[PDB]
Amino acid sequence: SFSGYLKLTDNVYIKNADIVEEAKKVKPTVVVNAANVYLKHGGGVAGALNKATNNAMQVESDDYIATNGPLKVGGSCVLSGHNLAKHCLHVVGPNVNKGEDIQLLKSAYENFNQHEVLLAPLLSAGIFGADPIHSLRVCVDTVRTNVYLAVFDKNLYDKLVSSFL
Ligand SMILES: COc1ccc(NC(=O)Nc2cccs2)cn1
Repeated sequence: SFSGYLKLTDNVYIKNADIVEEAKKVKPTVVVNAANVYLKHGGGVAGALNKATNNAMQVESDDYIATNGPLKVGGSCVLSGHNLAKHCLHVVGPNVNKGEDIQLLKSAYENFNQHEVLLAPLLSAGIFGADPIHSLRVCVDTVRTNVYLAVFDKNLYDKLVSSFL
């Protein structure tokens, strides 16, 4: 199972790790993707998870979008986890760099509550432009299910742990 995670709360754990490498090792039931509404997995966690699936995630996502249209900011969809997980929960956190509403971050994390356990990144952090300390705070105050957070950046990981209230 998940190893080397620091316990933050009863249900939130954190580790300085590459979510692609964590997913290939654990093969969790659910890996969360930091998706956009179009499921265009270009960069950040999305680009990395998609590249690990040899673009199979993007092919499946384009078929999903062709059928269903775009997701909502704060929304999600469950697709295959390919070689990474049983399922991938594609969750759209607000992208502050695209001028999206930061209040939608709590709605985005609510999607995690539909799954007992998840391997996940911090939503809206990194290239999405939100403050990762705020994202972790919203995560621990919103998610009630077991969430194993993988934070790629070591310095950010240390900052998150040392400032956690
Ligand atoms: C948040 O941005 C990222 C970017 C990259 C990553 N992981 C990777 O790229 N992993 C790779 C495995 C093998 C070859 S490259 C995670 N997070």
